[PDB]
This record gives sequence, structure tokens and C-alpha cells, in this order.
Amino acid sequence: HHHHHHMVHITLDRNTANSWLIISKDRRQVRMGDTHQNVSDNKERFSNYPMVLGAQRFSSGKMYWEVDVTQKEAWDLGVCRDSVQRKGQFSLSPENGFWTIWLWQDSYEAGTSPQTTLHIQVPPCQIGIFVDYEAGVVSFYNITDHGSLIYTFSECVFAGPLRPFFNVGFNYSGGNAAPLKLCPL
Ligand SMILES: CC(=O)N1C[C@H]2CC[C@@H]1c1ccccc12
Repeated sequence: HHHHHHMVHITLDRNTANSWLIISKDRRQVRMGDTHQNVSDNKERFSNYPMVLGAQRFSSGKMYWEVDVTQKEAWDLGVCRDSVQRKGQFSLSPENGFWTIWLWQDSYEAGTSPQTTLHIQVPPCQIGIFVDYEAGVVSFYNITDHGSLIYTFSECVFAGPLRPFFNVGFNYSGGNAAPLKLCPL
């Protein structure tokens, strides 16, 4: 890929975060806490899962950012509609307004319905996410493997503004406490 030059400065939106998440002062890192984080509930917060949105909203153009996933056992990354459901149980699918990939139990999968197996030779420590609003494209790149393509969603029906989407995953095992981190330009 040569997509680096549509780089956008993403920050996390505290108000959308699950109440157990801890967002750094610079709003560039998020991790699971060991308890509820002493914040009020609001209609924006994801209730059931350790999810948060980016502050940025996109309705046009080309956007690129990178996320560090070092030493995590489980995570979800991509983009979603601003209008996605926040409360209760739901699946990550384009029909529900999500364009995502994940790591779960040593397998990488794209969030189609049903989910699609990914073929990654070099487990990634850093993921690049590229959105072309007009083209209807969301692509994922393996930064650890010289930017090799992971997966492309095409003919996407965004149907409104998009937000960067993050899930740090649960930490039942004790091996998934590490943060997601937005990487510098
Ligand atoms: C009581 C309850 O249902 N939970 C507590 C904890 C672990 C599972 C679930 C949950 C969802 C989101 C964030 C934190 C949690």
C-alpha cells in the first residue's frame, strides 16, 4: 500500500467508552480497567462490550490510521456508523453498521455475517485501516509485514457518517490487559 499520505490524527471519545475502559490523557491509548471507572452512564456508552469510538466523524474522502495491538490475545478494529446500537447484545456485521476484523482464540477473522477466515503469515503488532468513503472501501494492512493486505470490504453501504471503532477485548485470562494505541504519523 501507498496510503500513508491520507493519514488522519485519531483521538478516542471518552463519552462513547464502556465504563470499565481507561483512556490516556492524550486520548491515544485505551485499556480495560480492573473495575467500573467511576463515570456516569449515558446513552452513547457501549454497555455489553469493552468498546469505544474515535472522536472524528467522516462522510467523505480517504482516511488512514494505524493501531498497535502488541501482546493482545483479543481485539476488534475498524469503522462503524455513527448510528450503531450501543446497548445490549449485537454481532459485528456490515448489516449492523460495522466494518471490522478481529483476533480471537489464535484466529484472525473479518466481521462479515457469517465471519470470514483471514490468512496472515506474520502475526501483526500494528494494523493500518484505510477508508475510501466515495469508493465504498474499508481495507486492513499488516504494518509488521511491510504493509501486506489483510482484508478489503468493498461495495460498503456506510449510510451515514463513520467513526473509528475499537474493542480492547475482555481479560478473563489475565493475558489481554495490554492497551490498543493509536500510532504516530
Ligand atoms: C456484570 C457483567 O455483565 N459484566 C461485568 C464485566 C465482565 C462481563 C460483563 C461486562 C461487560 C462489559 C464490561 C465489563 C463487564
